[PDB]
Amino acid sequence: IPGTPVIDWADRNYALVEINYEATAYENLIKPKEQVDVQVSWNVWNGDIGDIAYVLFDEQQVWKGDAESKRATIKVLVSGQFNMRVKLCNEDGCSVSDPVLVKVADTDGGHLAPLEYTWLENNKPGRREDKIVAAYFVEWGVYGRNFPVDKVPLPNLSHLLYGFIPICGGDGINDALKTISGSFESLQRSCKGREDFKVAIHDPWAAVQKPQKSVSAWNEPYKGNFGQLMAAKLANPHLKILPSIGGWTLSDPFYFMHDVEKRNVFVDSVKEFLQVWKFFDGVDVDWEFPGGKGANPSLGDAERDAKTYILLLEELRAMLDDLEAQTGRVYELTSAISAGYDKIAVVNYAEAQKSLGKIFLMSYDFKGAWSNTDLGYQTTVYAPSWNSEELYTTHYAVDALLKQGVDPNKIIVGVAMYGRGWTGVTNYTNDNYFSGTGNGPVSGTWEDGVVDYRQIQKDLNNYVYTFDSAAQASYVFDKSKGDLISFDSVDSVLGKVKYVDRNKLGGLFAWEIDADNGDLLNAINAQF
Ligand SMILES: CC(=S)N[C@H]1[C@H](O[C@@H]2[C@H](O)[C@H]3N[C@@H](C)S[C@H]3O[C@@H]2CO)O[C@H](CO)[C@@H](O)[C@@H]1O
Ligand SMILES: CC(=O)N[C@@H]1[C@@H](O)[C@H](O)[C@@H](CO)O[C@H]1O
Ligand SMILES: CC(=O)N[C@@H]1[C@@H](O)[C@H](O)[C@@H](CO)O[C@H]1O
Ligand SMILES: CC(=O)N[C@@H]1[C@@H](O)[C@H](O)[C@@H](CO)O[C@H]1O
Ligand SMILES: [Cl-]
Repeated sequence: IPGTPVIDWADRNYALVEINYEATAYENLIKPKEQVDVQVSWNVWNGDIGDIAYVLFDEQQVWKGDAESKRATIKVLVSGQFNMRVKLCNEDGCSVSDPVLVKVADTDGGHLAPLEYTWLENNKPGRREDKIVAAYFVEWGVYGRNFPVDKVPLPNLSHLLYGFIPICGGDGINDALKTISGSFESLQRSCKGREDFKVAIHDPWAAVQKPQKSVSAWNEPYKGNFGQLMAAKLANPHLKILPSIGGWTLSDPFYFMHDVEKRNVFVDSVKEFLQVWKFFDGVDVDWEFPGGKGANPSLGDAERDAKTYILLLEELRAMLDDLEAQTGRVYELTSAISAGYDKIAVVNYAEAQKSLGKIFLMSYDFKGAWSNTDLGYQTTVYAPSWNSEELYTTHYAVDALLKQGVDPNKIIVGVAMYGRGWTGVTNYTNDNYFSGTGNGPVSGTWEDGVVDYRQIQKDLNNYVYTFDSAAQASYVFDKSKGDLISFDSVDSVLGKVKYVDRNKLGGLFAWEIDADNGDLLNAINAQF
């Protein structure tokens, strides 16, 4: 037999998409690869080098050539781990080297181990399987909120909506980000060298760079939120993850997509974003809002956005159909819309529903601390008891879609895992505190005027709970400091379940998943 081969030592951790953990811009953050080249070299002891040389990736041939070269380069196209051996053969016999393990990494998670969700707080099995149970995961939730992916109750979720995927752009294209200090500049340095109207990542640190659970290794190819979501889909194979493009602050570049086809600069970037990051399962368009009303009041055009919103979905659906035939997968195209009738009337969803698979009806933020005069329910199914035709309700918004011809199976009702409130509510009659006028926003968890549902339960004995069984809404009041907060309790959410049940609505989605302590998500998945 030929000499025993000894594979020389080298790093055999390969990645089909390299990640530069020192970069800030998106174009220098990632390095997608056509292929990866597994290199192997060896030396020969105990005899000659043999006549022919083989390389084995499971005791099955993957390479052959000259044994004099003592080197082999193997093209690998798919991720995975395998043992590589060098097998020198000749007329006598064959010698087999000691195996080494090679790792080929890719965003499909083939190199990762399942990241199972350990049940925290009050979350308990199981999941509502015949209805859509979605939730929004915030990208910035790993900082002060301290809520990484390993805390997300994925076993009780059918969709995990990652918000938000930004659109590159400077002055005039993302002025809404200037409302938040440092948020606009973070997008500029993330789009360095990348020019406008292309998708990117707002913060590459928390997304793919920040060390987290099950992705804390020093040579970890993918960390952050993206790395955990790869391993999470293995522990939760039912789970489907969608990238949310836009949001409240990142919706400004949508208004400009009436032009030539910066849409293509958008869509073609979306098509590469989904094959670079394979753990996503479609696209979610969160244009807020078609026809103005957004974070930037300067933008808006009634029947320009109404057609642009249609053309955007038609071309995205056609682009996803190409991915479906090229990858063999199914890709979804969803969109979150406002629950305001004055805003639903702008877009004709009878035409949009043939490109959208589901519609996330944002049935919240009806009332807020932005107006001390217009006090009311932030989220509710029906009209309040003290005002029996508020048109900003979940019921009126659902019927508004139905009148247009929207299928009820495609309608997803929004659950608010938080609460907006006012402080120092004064000048009111009776014991109804919504007829009065507040004096400023209530003290909030992370932002004043908004309180997470979890903190509401902690401070529950500082308020007086009240459920409006006519409107299917809840609120709390504290006469000491005049704190009146409207939110979604277990009662109101359970009322939303039956409104979804045999009005034949698709399901429920919530914002945001980190603010729940297990009560709200369990009520969504209640089997009746
Ligand atoms: C108090 C909070 S959480 N405000 C964040 C805000 O608005 C979100 C969200 O962007 C908007 N899009 C749908 C998915 S839900 C709908 O309402 C939510 C809260 O009202 O979004 C911006 C970023 O766009 C955050 O900076 C705010 O903290
Ligand atoms: C970046 C890295 O992890 N490099 C190598 C790895 O390829 C190898 O599998 C391991 C043990 O052989 O030793 C590491 O130093
Ligand atoms: C990307 C991921 O994590 N898992 C996908 C899965 O969603 C898909 O159904 C399947 C079909 O090819 O391919 C896997 O790689
Ligand atoms: C400064 C501020 O809080 N603005 C809020 C925003 O947070 C919220 O997402 C949106 C809902 O439509 O309503 C705006 O008025
Ligand atoms: Cl390579």
